[PDB]
Amino acid sequence: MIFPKQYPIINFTTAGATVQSYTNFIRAVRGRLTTGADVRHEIPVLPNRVGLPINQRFILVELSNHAELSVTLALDVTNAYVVGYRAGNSAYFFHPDNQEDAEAITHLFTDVQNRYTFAFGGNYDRLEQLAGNLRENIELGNGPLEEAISALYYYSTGGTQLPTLARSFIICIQMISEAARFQYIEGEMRTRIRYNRRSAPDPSVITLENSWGRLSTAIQESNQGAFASPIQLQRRNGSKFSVYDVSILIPIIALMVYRCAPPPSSQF
Repeated sequence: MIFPKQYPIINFTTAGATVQSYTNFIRAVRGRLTTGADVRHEIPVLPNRVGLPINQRFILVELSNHAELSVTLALDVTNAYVVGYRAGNSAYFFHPDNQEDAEAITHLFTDVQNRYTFAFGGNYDRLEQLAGNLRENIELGNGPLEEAISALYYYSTGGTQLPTLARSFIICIQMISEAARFQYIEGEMRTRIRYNRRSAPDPSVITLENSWGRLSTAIQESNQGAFASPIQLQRRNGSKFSVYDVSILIPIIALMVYRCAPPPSSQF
């Protein structure tokens, strides 16, 4: 009947969004996923999945449109990714990847009449085959979120269509999970919101997204800054360059996934 703790809700509206709303929303989202300090070569690490108790596990994110229809996205605090959403009176969850998440997800919107888990998961790789379009060709900006939100909401009432429902999670994930993971991808999105542009991510956005767990291991294993071996990254035009060091990435990456552990901390 009622229940084992409420999760933080952070709000954003695309209604009169500016570079300010957007920034203020992503720093509130960065702030609720990291409990301040497991800070490793200046970059924060997000909570380990192992003794993290269900009531500390998610964050809820309300997204509302000009024309007052809203969606509630659930983010997993341990890797900042979208696990599912609620619109109306029904809730949709992506297909979990394991038994422990299958059951953290039963805690999530337990007060909704109707609850469905997709046969499919939320990784970009399955979701691009559903949308019919690679991330490289799907446009980002404020207009794409206004639209993403109406589409995740009419999926409830049956206004449906999978190509379009998977199109809109690709956009909600990058405009939120990914702008929060990287200071770089939040600047790409506010450049689109300042100037009223909608555009697809270029190749520096896409490799950064694909590399967020490789950079996280690389940085946790660094011999106090130096990467055990170089990571190849990409420029907006497609070129490949390597990073040998954490330095150059402190302005670029905001949050890291936990891959391994300290012994003292030296950070006080």
